[PDB]
Amino acid sequence: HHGSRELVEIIKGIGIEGAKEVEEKVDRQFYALQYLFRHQDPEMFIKLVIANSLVSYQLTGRGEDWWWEFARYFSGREVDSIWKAYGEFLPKSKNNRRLIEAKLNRIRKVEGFLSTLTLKDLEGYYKNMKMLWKALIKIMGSREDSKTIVFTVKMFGYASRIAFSRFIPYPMEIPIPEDLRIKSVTSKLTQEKPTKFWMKIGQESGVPPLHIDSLIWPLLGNADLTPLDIELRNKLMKLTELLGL
Amino acid sequence: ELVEIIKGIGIEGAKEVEEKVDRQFYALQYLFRHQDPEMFIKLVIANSLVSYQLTGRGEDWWWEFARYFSGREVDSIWKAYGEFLPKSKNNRRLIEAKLNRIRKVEGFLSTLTLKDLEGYYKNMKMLWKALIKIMGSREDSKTIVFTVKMFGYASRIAFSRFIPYPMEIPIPEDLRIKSVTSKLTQEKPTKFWMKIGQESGVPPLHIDSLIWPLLGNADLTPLDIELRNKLMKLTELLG
Repeated sequence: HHGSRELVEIIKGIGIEGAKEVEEKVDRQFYALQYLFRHQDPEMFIKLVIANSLVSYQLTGRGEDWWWEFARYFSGREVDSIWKAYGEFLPKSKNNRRLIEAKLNRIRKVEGFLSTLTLKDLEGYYKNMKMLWKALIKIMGSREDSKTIVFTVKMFGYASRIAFSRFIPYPMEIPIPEDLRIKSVTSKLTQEKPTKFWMKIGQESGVPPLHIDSLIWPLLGNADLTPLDIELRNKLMKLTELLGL
Repeated sequence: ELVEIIKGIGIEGAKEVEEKVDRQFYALQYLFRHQDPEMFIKLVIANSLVSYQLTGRGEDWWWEFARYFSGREVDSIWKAYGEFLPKSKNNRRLIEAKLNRIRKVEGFLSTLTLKDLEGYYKNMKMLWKALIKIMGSREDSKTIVFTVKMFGYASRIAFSRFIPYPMEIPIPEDLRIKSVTSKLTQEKPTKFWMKIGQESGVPPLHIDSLIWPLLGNADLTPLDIELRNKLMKLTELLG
């Protein structure tokens, strides 16, 4: 379990400020959320993003397509029960129609928690994201490093920065979302568990693993980096090389 | 046939293209979150008025603008551009003339409050005429009509309300649009597309939004299936 001086260095060179640029100018899920926010109540918008995140696994389509499908469905839609809306949404969806019973059960669980929260409580959770993290681990009964829990924090942070008009960095303590592709890329580097491997990279670089996640994913896909400054693009090309793609 | 497809997409389809796919709209949504509303709109007007004879792609230019003004205090827009353009990647050409144009519009903008801007959003033909007057341009100037178009974007974001562009404002007529139009007609794009608009009920500045994603092999995956299907038939017709 060797570390990586070169990954630390490039990620440090990019910085949280670089990850923020990628998140807001490249990440297509962010843009889907920007659209829904313009067509939804702010409080409901944030809660829907939490609920959606909790069922964004074993999809029947591309993740980006799924988040756009969510954004179109809830745009201009009055939601009373989040649980009842997903009951109608998922079975008729293109991109998420497997394991609907299990996923609806998950939304049922979180729905209680969310019913207790005001918009000010959510602004509170944005200002203190480890608290949300811990509260989601509680209500869902999942591991600290559960890919779906940490992804839900990440997406909550996207929604909040849109809704609350300010950027707050993710906590260093929240691990990277370890889905199959992140395991795959990481395994080319090490046999160490990705969440542990990338926590150390994050700690040493000063860039939280949830912001590191934002740097990696465009490089795994088909990203348009032209919104970014030449210096940032150059660093991302170096990162691409160091990851072996 | 072109009329029928465009009528089918409609202003509402144009709106979704603008708001989900258009890369300038994306850039402005970014800048809006990092500026105060009144300065945001004013910056967009001034920028548009110097968005000609670029030294890069238009979309790259709008991102470069967004990046430059993100979180930036602006005391004089004219002063800010005197710093910005000479060091720019994508607009390092005809800087003296462009700075002169910003000097001219800055005087007009300085008179305007956020409420005055919202009134120009409600009367976009008044803004068009106003900019032709202060800038000394043509009615079918690409740069002037595209300035009203981007002002519309900025205003939609800042005021959270949609008002369709006026039917009278012509399409921005550059070399790319002349290429497309010449496969369809010999008439001047500005005239042809005005007629296409009256007949389809879709103002020409909204029609502009339909063509460019198609020109540029844009990703239409954000859009509803039915709209994406209408756009693919448009792509065939236009070639």
